[PDB]
Amino acid sequence: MQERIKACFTESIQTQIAAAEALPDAISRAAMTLVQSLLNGNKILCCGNGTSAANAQHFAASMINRFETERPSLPAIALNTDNVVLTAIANDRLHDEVYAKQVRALGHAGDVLLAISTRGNSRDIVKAVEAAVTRDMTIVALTGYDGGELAGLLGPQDVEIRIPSHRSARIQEMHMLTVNCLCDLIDNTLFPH
Amino acid sequence: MQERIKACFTESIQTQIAAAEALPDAISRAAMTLVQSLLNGNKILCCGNGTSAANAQHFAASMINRFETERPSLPAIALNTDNVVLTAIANDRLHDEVYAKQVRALGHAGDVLLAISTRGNSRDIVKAVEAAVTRDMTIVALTGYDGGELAGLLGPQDVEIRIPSHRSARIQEMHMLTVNCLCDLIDNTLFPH
Amino acid sequence: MQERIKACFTESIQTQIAAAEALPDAISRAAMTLVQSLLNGNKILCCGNGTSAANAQHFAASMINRFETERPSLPAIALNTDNVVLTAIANDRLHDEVYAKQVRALGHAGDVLLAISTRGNSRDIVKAVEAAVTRDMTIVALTGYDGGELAGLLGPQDVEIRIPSHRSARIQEMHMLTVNCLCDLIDNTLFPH
Amino acid sequence: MQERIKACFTESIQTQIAAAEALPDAISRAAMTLVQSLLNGNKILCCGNGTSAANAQHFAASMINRFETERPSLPAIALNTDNVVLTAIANDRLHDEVYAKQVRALGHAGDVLLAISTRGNSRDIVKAVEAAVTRDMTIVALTGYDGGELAGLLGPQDVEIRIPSHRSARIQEMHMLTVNCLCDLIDNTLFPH
Repeated sequence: MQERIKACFTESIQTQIAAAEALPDAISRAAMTLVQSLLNGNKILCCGNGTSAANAQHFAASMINRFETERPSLPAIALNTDNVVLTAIANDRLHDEVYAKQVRALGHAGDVLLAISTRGNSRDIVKAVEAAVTRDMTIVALTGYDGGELAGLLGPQDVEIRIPSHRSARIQEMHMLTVNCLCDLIDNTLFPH
Repeated sequence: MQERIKACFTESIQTQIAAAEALPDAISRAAMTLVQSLLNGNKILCCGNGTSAANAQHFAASMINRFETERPSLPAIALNTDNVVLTAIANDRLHDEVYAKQVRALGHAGDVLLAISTRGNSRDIVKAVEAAVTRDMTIVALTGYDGGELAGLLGPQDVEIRIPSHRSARIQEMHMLTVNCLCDLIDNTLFPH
Repeated sequence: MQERIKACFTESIQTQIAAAEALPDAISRAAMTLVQSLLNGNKILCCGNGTSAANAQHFAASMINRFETERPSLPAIALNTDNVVLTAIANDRLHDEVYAKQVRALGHAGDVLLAISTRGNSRDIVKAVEAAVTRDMTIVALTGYDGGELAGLLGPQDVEIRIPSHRSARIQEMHMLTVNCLCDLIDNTLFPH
Repeated sequence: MQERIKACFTESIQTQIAAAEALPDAISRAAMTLVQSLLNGNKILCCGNGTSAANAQHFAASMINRFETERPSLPAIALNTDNVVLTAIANDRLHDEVYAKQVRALGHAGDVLLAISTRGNSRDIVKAVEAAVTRDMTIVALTGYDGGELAGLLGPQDVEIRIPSHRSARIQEMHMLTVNCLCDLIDNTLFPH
């Protein structure tokens, strides 16, 4: 078990070191996008499945409540939290529209869709991006592996932060760190402390 | 048990009959308020605690997904669904602002806050209403008993639908029916045919 | 709008009157089943989609927290609340196993599955019942319309409470009342006040 | 922003390196505790607030659905997911027992309570641990800083995994990694091949 645990931490450390070198520019661009949207009075809609759903909620809470400093609640909403809405939509033929329906209903031009997916192929995530585009929203996608379908649906004004890894557990861990570095940048820019 | 069950249904029926006579006007006014907000491109924020939280989600899902008629998703969000955001806020001295923080962040002038409480005294609901007013939002309050503190915060443009009952179970049931008649009216007014 | 609202309340009142005459025996049996399971130290797993998910949570909260009197927390769990688990399972080919997986993992002989469905045809609900049977659990199904597939999967020791209605909104309202009369019976039998 | 992002990743990496040296033994002990409980037919109750709530759900979903290997659903439940139950409890004077009430109702001797808190002081977490001990449950606590009040409640059979850090963001990231290494061990021990 000891060896296994060490190998676990080592793979993580190696992934983070690889990421620290390759992701700074994308993370900075993503932060600029989020900050500008917020400054313009827009909101951030977030979505993800499974662990990615949890990472989306972590971003939402960091904005709505706080990350590390006392400042006003910032407008961010996770679209993977209302179990009534979710199980009701999935209780249909077009079950992959769970996120798309919410984006179409709530999204406004200037808003940002924070999409989180380890593999980037989930149909509900893809449809959410399609819906965001129909609402003139910008996309920030946290991905892994090869980016999947999601990476191929982003325009020049959108930002992909692809973790350099092909192991879901490591990618999800890196997504949490990514969200945290993003939150640190948002608050340092808008509410330094 | 037979008699008890019959007394249970009897109380419900008597309450519904009393409500049918006294609530149509208020329900109609609330429907007009909700319809007007939606037509103006605004959204409906909803909140409640416990069973009232469930009632809030039912309204949100009926808007976001659908009620009965086939039409586009309407913008409604329940503020009592993101467990990460909620437990994060209630993790400190600020438990009473679980809803207020979300209203501060998301509420825009013209939006509506659908507040649901059987007694109308819960501090977090009172504060959500207070915050909504600060954001130039109209309030539609579903209450019971004497309306509580919530009732005292409403202005000429807000609408209170106070179930004539002093038993939370009956009030909660009447709130679901109320929400359902409101959904029927919203859909009949916006998408008739 | 006034007339529409009145017709809404009238349909509800008529449904409740029809139910008060036809459901007492089934509700009593369901209550006996739930009480006996609890007395034997077992638990109640609950599941439903959409509004039914909300009704399931209402039962869970009434047991875990309280209904109307102060007594110990009773073991009831809604299987439609963990959004991470839900969106992760649905993020697969066997998406209809969202509830079944949880029942197989958590269910023990003697436990009860409280299944709520307006039409009784949802595949995830059907699979949850199949799983409960594999765990020697008893079933209490709150249904509507003709009972759908669900009604045809119940044995002699299981209990179906079929609302005499073919209108989802009315059925869901009646399910809440049914849960409340059930909770009143559970507490009157175990903790009278 | 570039430098800030790099300092962000650097702190994470340094923390992971420190943790790799000091936590293997504790993680191994925790894994053995979790595996033993599961083998005995027991379940794992999980709880946390905010981001720790998200981490708790990740562990629960990895057990209930799956982590990486194809095997049966394992019994784990996060106590911070039913928003109706949570808001119902926190609707009164009893907000600090949101988790304790669930543990009282559901906990059996032999079960394990996976408690997650960066500081280990939150009253609702302390009370959940207190209640778990009352139900003869073993405790696996994921903490940070100095372990807080939580650390002081642990006995010889419980396991504390205290991340060597004084920054909640880093601790939360390390908790996800910790949970992932634990899941890997559980699956390697129970379903190797």
